[PDB]
Amino acid sequence: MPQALSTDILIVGGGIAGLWLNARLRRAGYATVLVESASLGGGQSVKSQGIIHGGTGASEAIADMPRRWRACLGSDGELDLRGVRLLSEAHYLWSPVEQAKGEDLPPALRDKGFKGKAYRLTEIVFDVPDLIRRLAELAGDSLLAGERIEPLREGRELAGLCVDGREIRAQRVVLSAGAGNEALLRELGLEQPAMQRRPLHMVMVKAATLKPLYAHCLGAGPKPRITVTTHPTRDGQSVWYLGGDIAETDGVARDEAAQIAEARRELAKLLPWIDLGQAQWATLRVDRAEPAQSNLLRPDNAFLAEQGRLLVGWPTKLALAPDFADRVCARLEEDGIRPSEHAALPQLPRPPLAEPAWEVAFA
Ligand SMILES: Cc1cc2nc3c(=O)[nH]c(=O)nc-3n(C[C@H](O)[C@H](O)[C@H](O)COP(=O)(O)OP(=O)(O)OC[C@H]3O[C@@H](n4cnc5c(N)ncnc54)[C@H](O)[C@@H]3O)c2cc1C
Ligand SMILES: [Hg+2]
Repeated sequence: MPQALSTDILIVGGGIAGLWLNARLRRAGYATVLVESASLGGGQSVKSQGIIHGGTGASEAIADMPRRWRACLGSDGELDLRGVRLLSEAHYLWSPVEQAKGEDLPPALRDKGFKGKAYRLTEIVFDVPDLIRRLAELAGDSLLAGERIEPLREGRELAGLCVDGREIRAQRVVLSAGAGNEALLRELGLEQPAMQRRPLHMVMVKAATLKPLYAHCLGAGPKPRITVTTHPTRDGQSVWYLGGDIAETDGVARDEAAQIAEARRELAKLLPWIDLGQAQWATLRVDRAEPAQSNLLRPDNAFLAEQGRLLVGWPTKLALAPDFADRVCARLEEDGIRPSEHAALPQLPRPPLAEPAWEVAFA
C-alpha cells in the first residue's frame, strides 16, 4: 500500500495547460497534485512553434494573450516566468503593427534579394522547453509520475483517483491530458466531451548557415503558406521548424521524402540567399488534440466541460493556456471551492522533462 494523499485539485496531464493551471492554483493558495504518465511537455507542447498569437466577442480571449504572457516575464504578471527564454521578441508577417526595415528586419530577411515587405507583431516566441522547466519549478512538490489511473468513487461521486494503486482524494479532478483525455474519459465511463485529432506534418531543417527567422509567409489567402520558427541546438547550429499550410492536409498526405522535397522547393523560392546544400532534413507527424465540433465551443477560446467534480478540456492553442486556467478558476470560484487543510506531500516519483524533436531527430 502506497501512502494515501489528499489535496484540493488533482490535475492529470503535464503539458502547458496542466502546468500553467497548476502554477496558478498553487499561487492562489490551493494544494495540488499533477500527474503525468510520460514526460512533461512531451505531447503537443514541446512540439509547438511557441508562438503567442494575439489575433472580437469570442476572439477577445486570444487578442489579450501576448500582453498577458509578456507581463509574466516581468514583475507584475499572473505567473512568475522571470528569466524564461524568448526565442524572439516578435513574430512577423511576410508578404510579397510595424513595417520593419533595414536592420529592424529579421536576420534571415536582411539580404538585398529580399523583395516584398515584413510586418512586426506584438506576438512573442517562447523557448518552450525552458517555459516548461520554469512551470515545473513553480509546481514544487506537486509533480507525480503515474502511469495507471482508476476512478476513486463515493457512490456515484468522483472523490479522486487511484494512481498506481495510490489513493488520492481531491475536491476536484481536472483532465488536461491532451490527446490522452479521450481514454481517460472512457476510463470514467464517459463519452462527452468528444475529441478530434487533426494531424500536422511538420518539417525540420538543420544547418550551420541558417539565420534567425520567426514569420508567417502569406501569399494569397488568409492562412500562412509556411510558418517559420528558428530553434538553437546544443551543438551551436540552428533548426528551422516549418508549419503552416505546408504541414496541413496535403502535407499530411505526402510521405517524408515528398514532404522534404516540397519544403526544399519552397525555401529555394522564399529564402534563396541561405545555402541549404549541407542541411539535414527531417519531418514530424503529430496530432492536435481538440474538442470535437459537436461540443458547445467558442472558437478563439480554451474549451472546458464538467460532469460532477470532473473538469476536462483543451486549450486549443498553447497561447490560450492562461484562458484555460481562467475557465477552471471561475468554475472553482462560482462553485465556492476553497483551499482546505492537508498533510504535506511525501516524496513522490517525478516525471521527466521532454526534449524538443530537433535534439532527438538529428542528435
Ligand atoms: C506542431 C504544432 C505546432 C503548434 N504551434 C503552436 C503555436 O505556435 N502557438 C500556439 O499557441 N499553439 C500551438 N500549437 C497548439 C499547442 O501545441 C497545443 O494547443 C497545446 O500545447 C496543448 O497543451 P496541452 O497541455 O493541452 O496538451 P499536451 O501538451 O499534449 O499535454 C498533455 C499531457 O498529458 C499527458 N498525458 C496523456 N495521457 C495521460 C494519462 N493517461 N495520464 C497522465 N498523463 C497523461 C501527456 O503525456 C502530455 O504531457 C501547436 C501544436 C502543434 C501540434
Ligand atoms: Hg512569403
